[PDB]
Amino acid sequence: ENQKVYDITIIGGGPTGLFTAFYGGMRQASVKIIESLPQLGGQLSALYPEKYIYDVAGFPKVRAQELVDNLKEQMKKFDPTVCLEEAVDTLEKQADGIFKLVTNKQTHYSKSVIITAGNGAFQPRRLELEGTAKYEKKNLHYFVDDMNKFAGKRVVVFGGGDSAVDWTMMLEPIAEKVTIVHRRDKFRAHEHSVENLMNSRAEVSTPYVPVELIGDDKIEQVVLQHVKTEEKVIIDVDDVIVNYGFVSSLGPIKNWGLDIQKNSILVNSKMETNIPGIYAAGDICTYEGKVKLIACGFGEAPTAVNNAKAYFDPNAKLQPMHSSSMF
Amino acid sequence: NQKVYDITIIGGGPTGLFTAFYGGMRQASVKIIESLPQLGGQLSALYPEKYIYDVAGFPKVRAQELVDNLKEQMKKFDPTVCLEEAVDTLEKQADGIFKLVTNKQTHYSKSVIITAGNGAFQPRRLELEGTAKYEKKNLHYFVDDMNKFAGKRVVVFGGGDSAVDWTMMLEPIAEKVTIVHRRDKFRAHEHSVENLMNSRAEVSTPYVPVELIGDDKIEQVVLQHVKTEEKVIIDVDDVIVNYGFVSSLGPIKNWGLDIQKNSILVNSKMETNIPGIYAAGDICTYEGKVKLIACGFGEAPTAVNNAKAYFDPNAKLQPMHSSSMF
Ligand SMILES: Cc1cc2nc3c(=O)[nH]c(=O)nc-3n(C[C@H](O)[C@H](O)[C@H](O)COP(=O)(O)OP(=O)(O)OC[C@H]3O[C@@H](n4cnc5c(N)ncnc54)[C@H](O)[C@@H]3O)c2cc1C
Ligand SMILES: Cc1cc2nc3c(=O)[nH]c(=O)nc-3n(C[C@H](O)[C@H](O)[C@H](O)COP(=O)(O)OP(=O)(O)OC[C@H]3O[C@@H](n4cnc5c(N)ncnc54)[C@H](O)[C@@H]3O)c2cc1C
Ligand code: NA
Ligand code: NA
Repeated sequence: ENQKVYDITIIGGGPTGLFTAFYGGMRQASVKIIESLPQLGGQLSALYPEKYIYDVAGFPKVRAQELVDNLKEQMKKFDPTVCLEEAVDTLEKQADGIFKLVTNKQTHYSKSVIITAGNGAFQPRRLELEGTAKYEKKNLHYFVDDMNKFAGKRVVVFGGGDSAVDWTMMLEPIAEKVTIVHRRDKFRAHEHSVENLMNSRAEVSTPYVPVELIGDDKIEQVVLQHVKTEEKVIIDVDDVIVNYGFVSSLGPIKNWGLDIQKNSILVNSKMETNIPGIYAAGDICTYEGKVKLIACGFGEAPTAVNNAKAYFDPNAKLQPMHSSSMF
Repeated sequence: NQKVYDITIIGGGPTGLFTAFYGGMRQASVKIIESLPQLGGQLSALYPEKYIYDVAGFPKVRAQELVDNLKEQMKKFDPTVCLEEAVDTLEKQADGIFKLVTNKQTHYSKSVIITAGNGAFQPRRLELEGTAKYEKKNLHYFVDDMNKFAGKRVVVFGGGDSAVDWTMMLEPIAEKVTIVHRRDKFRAHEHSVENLMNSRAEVSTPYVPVELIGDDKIEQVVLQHVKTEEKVIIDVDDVIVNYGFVSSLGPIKNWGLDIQKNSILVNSKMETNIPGIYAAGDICTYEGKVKLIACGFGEAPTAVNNAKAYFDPNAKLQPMHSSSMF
């Protein structure tokens, strides 16, 4: 890329966007996936990677994350450009019909856009304390990418979920001290992971809620409050890590000039929105009879690709070659 | 039965199989009616050995193995499967129930989802003027149990992989088996042809059958060399044709449906022009429609859920997550 006009840009790397990316390869289009999170997989990877799915055609029983791995494998053949940690904010048609898409990182350009944004861009749930916002460019963390930057550091983890415990286990042998804070004594996690949390050098502050962060520019202390007694505890830290889960909402998608009803983008049977060049597929799209199912999003995706391919490549046919004759 | 089913499915291809599974997920009584004595549609009939690359979640899957997965997925709710039946008439009766007549029996249904592809599959027929009268006897297009040919004299017509395969299966079973093809080069796997030559199988090449002889059962077969036009005659107990499969819409065009270029026109609820009748898969069309197995997989639950809302108005269009049905 740089300055490069792609053919098909996909907003959303959930399962629908992954299969959209694959089928863009089947039609020889230059393909981009733009995804809000630093991982692909949408609801499947973020909100339930361990559940079994029973209604994808041809899988009597498949685990959610292994379906996403299958999908990433299937597309690996045409190597689409994946742009993680980017949330599309503005989307406009410029004077010559090309789309300009602006994220928090950069500008992208595209001949057609297939929005597969599901229930909207995923963000980690924000910490609800009025001071916090100023710390995000410093030592308040919602992701634990490069874990070794916490070697010999004092670190606190807010959250009582399965994901929160696991990040604690990962940090206890890395950090000088690690502490986990949750408002009830029962953690919402696996018995073996709680047992391993209990039996380690990680301090477990329950039933408390954080009530204050102290620091001029970097966080330096955290104030906790017992939920029953109202007594307080103070902790010195080098880094604070929030893990309250994920949230999603349409957000800026409602400012792109699209026809939207009950948080769904309206499409016709070509997966076309009201703006020539823009398509939608998967949980975010709707039409008469639409059913929010993964098998249905997998059918909408090649319809959108094949119709978009006919929109930007006037010398191409709507029907693709049999895949059994291409490899 | 006399039983009026909720969902009767015409066609046991990949689309119909998944349609049937999803009818179980919505707790409708479900029947599949299929022409062949096997499920799998185009996948099982026409290319059961090729690899498919563009079904979601399978980077590379063998066509017959995808069909086996689908049948596995379907056994969970045990739909009533009716093989070797081709639906010939389809009528809405006075009370709104659908009557379907096959070559075997009559069926009734509240709703019908046509997943018929390019039409009913039949074996490509032997093109000779007598023939048809022998089909109730010893002219064979299907072989359930190969051991019914033990110690019999058998001739096999065909030059394809399946013809060679049925011949190799008969070689230790039959007193004598002969295979007939109009060219010397068989259109079959080079290695399997080698086994044929090095076996007790007689290879009558390059010949064409030109006459079947017999009062009621076939008793002899007359062959003709393709270059010299000399003739050979062979005594037989059974004749087995293996020329492949053929398909056409046939009676589907006599059901009052809106049809365009061999496709049933549907809207986005998979509805045809007749309330109570739906279509999904290769046989249905609409603006932007693409003939792909994944698209048939997405059209299938659309048709089920919209049909569930049609025949059970006190039930919801959207079902909860699949993780709570197991
Ligand atoms: C607990 C649970 C169980 C479920 N079980 C089943 C089941 O058994 N069967 C079934 O069929 N369905 C099931 N579903 C629903 C299924 O997950 C959805 O049908 C499917 O995940 C939607 O896929 P998608 O790609 O359309 O959307 P998503 O999975 O939501 O992916 C959209 C992606 O786009 C990203 N994104 C959005 N906006 C932007 C933006 N502006 N810029 C960049 N990225 C953006 C999001 O962060 C996300 O990663 C379940 C859902 C849940 C929550
Ligand atoms: C060689 C070849 C390779 C292909 N490769 C691919 C590929 O890689 N990817 C892809 O997506 N698609 C591929 N396709 C297309 C794919 O096979 C079709 O999309 C798919 O088979 C459609 O499934 P279906 O169940 O809708 O129809 P079908 O598979 O045609 O099944 C319809 C069934 O209905 C039965 N039937 C019809 N009429 C009646 C009746 N009146 N009564 C009773 N039974 C009836 C038939 O006997 C048949 O079993 C290929 C097709 C061919 C021929
Ligand atoms: Na401990
Ligand atoms: Na079918």
